[PDB]
Amino acid sequence: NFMLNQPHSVSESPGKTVTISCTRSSGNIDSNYVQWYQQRPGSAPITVIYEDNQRPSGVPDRFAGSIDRSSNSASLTISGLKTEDEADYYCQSYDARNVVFGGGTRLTVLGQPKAAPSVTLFPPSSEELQANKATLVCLISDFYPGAVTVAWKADSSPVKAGVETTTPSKQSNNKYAASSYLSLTPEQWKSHKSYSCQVTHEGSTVEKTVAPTEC
Amino acid sequence: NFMLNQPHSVSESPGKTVTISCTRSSGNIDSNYVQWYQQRPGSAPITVIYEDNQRPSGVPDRFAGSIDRSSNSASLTISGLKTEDEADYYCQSYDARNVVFGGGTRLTVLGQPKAAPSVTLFPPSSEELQANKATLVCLISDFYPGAVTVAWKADSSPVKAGVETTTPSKQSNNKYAASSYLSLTPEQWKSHKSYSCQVTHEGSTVEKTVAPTEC
Ligand SMILES: CCN(CC)c1ccc2c(C)cc(=O)oc2c1
Repeated sequence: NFMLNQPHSVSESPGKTVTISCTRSSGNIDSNYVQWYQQRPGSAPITVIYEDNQRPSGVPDRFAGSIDRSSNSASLTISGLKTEDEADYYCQSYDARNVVFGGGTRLTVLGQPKAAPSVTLFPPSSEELQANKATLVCLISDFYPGAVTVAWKADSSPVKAGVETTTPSKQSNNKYAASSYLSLTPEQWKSHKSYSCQVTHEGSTVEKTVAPTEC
Repeated sequence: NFMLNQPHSVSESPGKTVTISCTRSSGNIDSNYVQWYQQRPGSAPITVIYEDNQRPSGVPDRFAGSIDRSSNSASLTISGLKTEDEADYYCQSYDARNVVFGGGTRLTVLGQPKAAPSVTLFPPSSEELQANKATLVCLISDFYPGAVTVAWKADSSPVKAGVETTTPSKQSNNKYAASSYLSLTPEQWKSHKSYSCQVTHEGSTVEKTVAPTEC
């Protein structure tokens, strides 16, 4: 066997250049092709470089593979660093008797801008009420940093039972989303004037309110 | 070029045997070697099978690769399941320079009883409609294992554009929750007779449907 050795983590601001190295422990780096893979948390990996320095279509030209024979290493160079480049990066080569991966490098993009959540509150449907259940959901999307706290109200009073809120996950736009859901009986839903979801993010609060409908 | 289609998830209890398939869409499965990679969450991938059925040294013989020409598929069979086997598994092959990866399969080693998700589908809120948005939300709660796939339809046509699904989150009852949201325009929403959210979990595909109205 041989090993591919990568730094554990690198941290840089947007717009800068980052270099991630991949040093072969034994045998020459050039005796087999080196691939690079990018993996965002929550997603499968993608190929960003194959055959040392070839870029698949759709991969931005900011990504460049190279080989340095004197340091017995391969490098992935990302110029013009963007928020979307925050990921784990893995180099990969062959032992002939095996496919071998580097240990992975976490690339942190520092200084991502703050983004307030979009908050949308949905009442229980007819169909759900007809099945003798009542759930409210408060959708909280497109926010950064990825921490919120949620409070529910029945009329103006705090609800302290039947609340769950999901752990925030980064979505395809590189911001977080979550939902808070409140489980009620149909009778609870109908015996109040309204329910409200109040979302606090970075010290600012957003409130939405829904009421039982009338035809 | 061809696709390698894996099931999204499999599960079994410790000590049991599990099988993961990898079906090639076009061409002949045996025309090129198949690799299988194991990736535990937040870790580097490792090769468990190369060249259809060769096991690297250090990989237990619990792991076995096979090829079925009749179904044009490769399988990974894991016997004597252990809790450290819980990971995403990917098959991989090629035609010429085109390297093809499967989508990945989550293997859960059951840590608690299976639980079928509650699936609740919400049409757009009144407040967001009077703001040029129409979001649908499919709430998926109380499920174990914490692996689901979600698919949306407009009338009968598959819809991929505008879909985001959160990473399943372990809630206070020790079961998972997530939400899938489909971001439409109001005119998109009105231009169909219905939308459907299909949720696949542990061998079943459940479905909820919603239709526009005024009240
Ligand atoms: C980093 C290597 N691995 C196995 C974990 C993977 C897994 C899946 C893919 C897919 C789907 C496309 C790809 O280009 O590279 C991958 C690479």
